[PDB]
Amino acid sequence: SGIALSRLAQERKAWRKDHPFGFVAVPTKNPDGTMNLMNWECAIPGAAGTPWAGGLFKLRMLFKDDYPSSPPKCKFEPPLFHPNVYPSGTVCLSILEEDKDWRPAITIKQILLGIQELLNEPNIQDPAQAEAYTIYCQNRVEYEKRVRAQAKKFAP
Ligand SMILES: CCOC(=O)CCc1ccc(-c2ccccc2O)c(O)c1
Repeated sequence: SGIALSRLAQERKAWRKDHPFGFVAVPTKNPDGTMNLMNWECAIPGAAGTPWAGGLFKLRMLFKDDYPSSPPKCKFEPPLFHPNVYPSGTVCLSILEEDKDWRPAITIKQILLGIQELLNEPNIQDPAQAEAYTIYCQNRVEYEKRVRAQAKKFAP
């Protein structure tokens, strides 16, 4: 898709000039070794001073041929403990749904900062996984304990 590929080249240029420290976003390769702009491997650092601190959380960003009409699918690989991340790893966030708050102008940097913000501030209104949501509601201390253990597990 020429439209998607043109926009994704624009995103790649912008990202290299200006990206938040400690974040990673890199296109993958096709089986012939050429660049695949439709599939990016990314990493989000936990914010300092939070239970997420010290972790580097890997996620894949998958673009459909009609991007930027549609948002990319964002999937933590491996899946994470968080009330708004599905057991599959897929992130549940309003800016990542075409019918909700997605706008074609939204950039990869804005998506990744949006997901980082979500990590430290769950949305109790759209629970995506039972366990993390239930613990968040029932025992915030236990929740943060689980988050810190996870951050340690994913230290780079
Ligand atoms: C992407 C090149 O590797 C680095 O920049 C180190 C940080 C990193 C960033 C992303 C990934 C990753 C993310 C999603 C899916 C598979 C991966 O390997 C990973 O394994 C490692």
